[PDB]
Amino acid sequence: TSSEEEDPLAGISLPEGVDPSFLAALPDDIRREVLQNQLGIRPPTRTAPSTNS
Repeated sequence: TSSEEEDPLAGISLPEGVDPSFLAALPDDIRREVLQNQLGIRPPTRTAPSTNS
C-alpha cells in the first residue's frame, strides 16, 4: 500500500457505497475485486452491456 490515499471530497470517480478508505489503506487486489464484482462497472470503454456483474 501507499500513504497516497485518494479522498472522497477530491472529486474522485467512485460509485455510491464505495468509499476509498478501504481501497487505499488495503491493496489494489481487493480494491478492483470489490469494484468489478459488486457494481459491475468497468473503467475501460463499455462495448458490452452484459458485463461481469
